Amino acid sequence: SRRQYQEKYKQVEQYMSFHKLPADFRQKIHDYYEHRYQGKMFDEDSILGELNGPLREEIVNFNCRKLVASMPLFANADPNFVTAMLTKLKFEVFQPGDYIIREGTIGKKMYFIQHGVVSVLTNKEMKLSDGSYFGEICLLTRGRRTASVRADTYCRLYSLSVDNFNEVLEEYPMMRRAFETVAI
Amino acid sequence: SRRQYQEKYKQVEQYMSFHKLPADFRQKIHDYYEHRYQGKMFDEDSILGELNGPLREEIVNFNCRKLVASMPLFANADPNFVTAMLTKLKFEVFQPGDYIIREGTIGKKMYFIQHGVVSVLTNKEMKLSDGSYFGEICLLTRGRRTASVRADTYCRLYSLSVDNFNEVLEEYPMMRRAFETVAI
Amino acid sequence: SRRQYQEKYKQVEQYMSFHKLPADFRQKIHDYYEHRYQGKMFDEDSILGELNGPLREEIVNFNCRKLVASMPLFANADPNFVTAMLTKLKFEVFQPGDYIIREGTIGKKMYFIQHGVVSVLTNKEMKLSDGSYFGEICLLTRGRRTASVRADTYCRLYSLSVDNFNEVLEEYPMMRRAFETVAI
Amino acid sequence: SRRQYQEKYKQVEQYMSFHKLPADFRQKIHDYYEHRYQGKMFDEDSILGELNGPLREEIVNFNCRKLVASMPLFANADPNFVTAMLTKLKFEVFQPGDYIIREGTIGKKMYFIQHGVVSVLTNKEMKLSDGSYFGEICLLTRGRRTASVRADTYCRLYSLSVDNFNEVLEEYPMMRRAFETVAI
Ligand SMILES: [Br-]
Ligand SMILES: [Br-]
Ligand SMILES: [Br-]
Ligand SMILES: [Br-]
Ligand SMILES: [Br-]
Ligand SMILES: [Br-]
Ligand SMILES: [Br-]
Ligand SMILES: [Br-]
Ligand SMILES: [Br-]
Ligand SMILES: [Br-]
Ligand SMILES: [Br-]
Ligand SMILES: [Br-]
Ligand SMILES: [Br-]
Ligand SMILES: [Br-]
Ligand SMILES: [Br-]
Ligand SMILES: [Br-]
Ligand SMILES: [Br-]
Ligand SMILES: [Br-]
Ligand SMILES: [Br-]
Ligand SMILES: [Br-]
Repeated sequence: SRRQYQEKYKQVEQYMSFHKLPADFRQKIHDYYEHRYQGKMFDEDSILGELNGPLREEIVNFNCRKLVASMPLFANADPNFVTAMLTKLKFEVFQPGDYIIREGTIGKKMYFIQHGVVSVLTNKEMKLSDGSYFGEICLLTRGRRTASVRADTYCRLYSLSVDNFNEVLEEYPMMRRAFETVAI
Repeated sequence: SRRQYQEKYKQVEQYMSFHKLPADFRQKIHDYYEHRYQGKMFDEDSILGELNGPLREEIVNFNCRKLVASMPLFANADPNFVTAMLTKLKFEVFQPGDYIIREGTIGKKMYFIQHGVVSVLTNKEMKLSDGSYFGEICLLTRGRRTASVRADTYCRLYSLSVDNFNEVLEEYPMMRRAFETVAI
Repeated sequence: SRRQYQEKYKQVEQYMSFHKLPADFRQKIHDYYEHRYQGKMFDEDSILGELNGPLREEIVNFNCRKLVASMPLFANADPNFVTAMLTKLKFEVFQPGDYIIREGTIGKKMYFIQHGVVSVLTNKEMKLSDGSYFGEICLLTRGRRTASVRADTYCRLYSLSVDNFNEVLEEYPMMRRAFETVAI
Repeated sequence: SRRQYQEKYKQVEQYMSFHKLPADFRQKIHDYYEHRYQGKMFDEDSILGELNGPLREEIVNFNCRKLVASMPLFANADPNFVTAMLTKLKFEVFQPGDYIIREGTIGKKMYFIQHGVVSVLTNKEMKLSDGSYFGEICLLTRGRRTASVRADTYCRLYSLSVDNFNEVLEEYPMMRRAFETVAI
């Protein structure tokens, strides 16, 4: 459990040292691991692959209980739509200053905010926090990123690929409007 | 052998504890592992990948000897059709109350019952047990699940994906009628 | 090295015991491992992935030196055609009585004989040994297996998938005739 | 760290011995490992998979700082184009005499020179060193390799697949001209 973490990070330390990365850079990497993994590390994909559909769906719904509550997207949504969304989400942690999205680039994923603050820059800046999502526009229109999104504070986010976005909207077509009104 | 199981489950215990899952939930997970793996755990895909075609086909035919005997589907079927089916099946264990299939959703797999009882709900309920299969309709018509299937008792089932379903019917086209009459 | 083998086979022994396979069956599996791996076991794909193109190509050409010499297919062929073929081949070992190919089934691979004897049955039987290949017909015509091929003796064979077969013929189009005359 | 290397190479030694490779060949393999891995070995793909987008992009930009400086390709290029290119590059080491590219074959990748000298042979020979790239022609025209490229000295190169080449040019279409003028 905690042994896996310390061993994995030692390898990371050796990697950074082998490539002679700068001190401050190694400190940034260190902080990332602590914030992201919290001293413990699991082969989740492996543990979840041992379970069945129902169990996996129960675990995701529980782990994301807080996130689902903050999101109006699931305001009064179909519980199965919620599950279809959650099971396809990928947990990611961002650091202050990080460029989550860069304007003019091809977008292949959107983000759901669990906890943290991001600045949307296209024009003047704008703030988005817990509950809200961003990066859905290019997913609907297939165009380029309509803005850059720099991380303001430590951000605990859940991303969704364009493929998974579309696969979920293939099963719940009318839930597409929710994303459209936010972007329209 | 048994060491792999206990080690894998300890990681599972740590995972559940790390995510502060409720007690009763951890008990449900515990029961699943015992029913599904039975105290022993093997990297089957790995062991089978070391063998050859014939050996793998012999093992599947033997391991599923009981299942093949209960199924009328293989009533008087071509032994090679049986093998083509077995090699593509995925063993799964379900718990009482579990939703194996949910009505109105996109279906991507069907199920063959080795041992257990399921309730088919669309209308009044219906029971299906050893030997029978379910979830084939959307696989033939490509529509939505025509009913929900909640697990009544511990169910030891073998699933078949739509792709594998079609791949097998590409090699044994006339065996498609068997599935159709059950659903017609 | 040899430790990896003994450990891997112990897991295999536990697997067979867990599934209560018959004695004679466990003996057949045992003989397979000894003939196929010869007491030593390597993560080849892993070792080869650490090397570069040239090294990997040198190793395959050396390991298959004997096989290339027995094959008229490479009679006076382009050395690069030989390499293109070798790098895509998969080493397989078959036991006496084994059905390598079954008539009327969809074929997805052909075989090159390094050492051993096979019986081609469609009509009366026919024998093929070192140097010769079989199962190319359905690969050229895309039809069904034109015959069954039961292993007569321990067979050390190298298989080639239909995809790899075609990919190699895309780069060496005229080498297709060699396969055609054998099947014509 | 260094333990992983020595253990991995011992397996390599056993592999070479198991296949009775010649002495000089085993010496060539030995030299490759030392030049390529430098006594240390990391599961990079694994370490990088634990990080996030930004961190991974920072690491690649730093590790390839020297390579980016030697390349005119990035003369005054968009920093994001540089990143898009770097993240898709695969580090490879070649030995003196090695055939990196063979004339008349289907090309599926191009190469960027970090350090070393190659001979381009189609006609008389030609030398290319640090900063320059080669093998882009067939990537633009989809034809066959217009020349062979034998490694003159130890070459530390970064390859780019045709798919990744095109994916990067889909996001930075006008950067295609840079490759064209070099090949025109
Ligand atoms: Br946005
Ligand atoms: Br966007
Ligand atoms: Br913060
Ligand atoms: Br955080
Ligand atoms: Br809907
Ligand atoms: Br049904
Ligand atoms: Br259905
Ligand atoms: Br029960
Ligand atoms: Br059970
Ligand atoms: Br049929
Ligand atoms: Br034949
Ligand atoms: Br054939
Ligand atoms: Br024999
Ligand atoms: Br043998
Ligand atoms: Br040719
Ligand atoms: Br060139
Ligand atoms: Br070229
Ligand atoms: Br040199
Ligand atoms: Br070097
Ligand atoms: Br551009």
